[PDB]
Amino acid sequence: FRKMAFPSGKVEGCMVQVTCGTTTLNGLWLDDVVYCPRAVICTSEDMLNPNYEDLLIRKSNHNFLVQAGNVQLRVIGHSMQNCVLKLKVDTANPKTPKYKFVRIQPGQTFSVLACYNGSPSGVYQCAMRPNFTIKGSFLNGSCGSVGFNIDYDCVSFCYMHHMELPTGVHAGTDLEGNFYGPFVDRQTAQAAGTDTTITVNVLAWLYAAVINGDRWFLNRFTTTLNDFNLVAMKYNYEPLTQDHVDILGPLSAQTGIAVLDMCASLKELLQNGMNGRTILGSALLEDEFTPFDVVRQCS
Amino acid sequence: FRKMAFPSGKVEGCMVQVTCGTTTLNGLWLDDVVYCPRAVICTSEDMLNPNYEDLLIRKSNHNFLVQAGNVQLRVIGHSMQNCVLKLKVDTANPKTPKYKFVRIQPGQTFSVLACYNGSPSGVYQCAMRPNFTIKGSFLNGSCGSVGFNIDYDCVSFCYMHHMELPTGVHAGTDLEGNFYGPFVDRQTAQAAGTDTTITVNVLAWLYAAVINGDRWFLNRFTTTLNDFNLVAMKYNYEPLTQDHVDILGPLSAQTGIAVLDMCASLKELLQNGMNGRTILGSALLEDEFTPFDVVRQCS
Repeated sequence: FRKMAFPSGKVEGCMVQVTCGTTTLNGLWLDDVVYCPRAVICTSEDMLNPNYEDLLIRKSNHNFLVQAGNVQLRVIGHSMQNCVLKLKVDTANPKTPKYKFVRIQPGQTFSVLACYNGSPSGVYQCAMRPNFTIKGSFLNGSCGSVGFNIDYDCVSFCYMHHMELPTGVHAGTDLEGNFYGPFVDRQTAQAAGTDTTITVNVLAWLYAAVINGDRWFLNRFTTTLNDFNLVAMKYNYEPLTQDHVDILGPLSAQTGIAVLDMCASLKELLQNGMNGRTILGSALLEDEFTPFDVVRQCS
Repeated sequence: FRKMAFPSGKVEGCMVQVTCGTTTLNGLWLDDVVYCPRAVICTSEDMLNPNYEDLLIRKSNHNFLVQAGNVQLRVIGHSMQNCVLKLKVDTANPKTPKYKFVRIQPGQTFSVLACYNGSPSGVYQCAMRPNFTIKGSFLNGSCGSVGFNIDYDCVSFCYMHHMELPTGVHAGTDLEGNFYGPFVDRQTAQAAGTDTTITVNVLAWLYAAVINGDRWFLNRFTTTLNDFNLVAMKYNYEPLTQDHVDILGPLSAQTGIAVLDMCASLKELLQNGMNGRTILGSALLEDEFTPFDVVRQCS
């Protein structure tokens, strides 16, 4: 039961360094476009109350230094899309993989290739919390690192790191520059909402327990989806959506245990204790394995 | 504070598929040699009691099918070094990185690139247990996957996966073909020695907890090295050497907490337990981060 990241090679060849003035961060080089956080055009003084439209007007193509390692790529156009800058460069990246941009839902997991100054440093797996933050490990110069999933031959880019919040959590955007959650890219007072437990992922973990023969928690009861959702909220668990019920389908089929029967088992675990017993060796429930993460064990 | 794996791109470009008869597994292609576990020449019947010298003399070059994606490599020659087969091929790998073969010690960590049929599937960080096994995620066909660290420009290969033990833990060799631990590449029931907890790594992880604002376990007391070691061995923890104390120095310096002071906190956790409290979100004492791993992620 390890947290497995996707192999990073396809993303490593797309990482570059973007500098404006003295501010350097990471960018993503796909075909002849470099994507990076628009905060790169800010001085430390600008960040307090930036006017990005104004700041960008006073920038030319020749104010941007884009580097692949030590090699400069000339910028031949620039535009702003929401909170990301798009820099058109003179060279199409020969390492561009098949890719697509995806906006994920809270609870989904992805790998993050943590980079400093365009140089890949490490890969880890994380989940998007329901309060749209990530409990992760990339402060200090990691702005612009991206999160991704690999869907056969295709890299789905889903996250671009922008900043750290006061409580140590990280916030960012999708690759269209739209923030996940109610945050803005300025050094102002910002707080995330209260974190909740990702119910669909706890269910995926209970199915994984059953698949491996750990099944003491199954009970003889069932529940309705509405009954379960109203009880879940009293324990700071996320309510289930119809999409969550659908993505648990393969695990329900594999084990023969209906989704709502498993909800009834979890509900009893929430009201009573776990009676000192473990599940998959753990006294705590895990909520950062998705249904798809779990099926990466049967295959 | 997550488990961070090394970027896998330099190793992904070296993975190939190797087939002999009906047996297919993963190989590592560096320069003009493919390294893979010698068990690839065995049938199901051979693995009961393989005489590897005899089996190899009975094979010819064309009995070996090597595939790098869709390109088939021609085998020129073949030789055995301990438990690894070295297949010479007529083409060098142009994506060969700067590399070294190293034998690691228990307690040290590395990244594993899990592959199936020569295709990279996931990357994760693990530790070599004191009993020379690794607790990992290896399904059928994962044989021949490698473990590695990266030192700037250099990939240090330290592990090649060979077999799963009846308890689910994994066993393998270095890249010279010598097993880690008292295991043999034969299909017979094999147990490992008793495992122990890697004390210096637990201490590193407690420093990480402190760095990250998790301090409930600290106390004002101190202990001596020998008095700590007496308690450690009682609880199946590795004893602490003076070398271990030196390696923890940078963490001691950054937190203002002397090593023997932290040892006194660990001793209390060993004796009283954690009593339903968590550290860095975990209910168990984590021992698969080295002091270097913690320093790398906390500076």
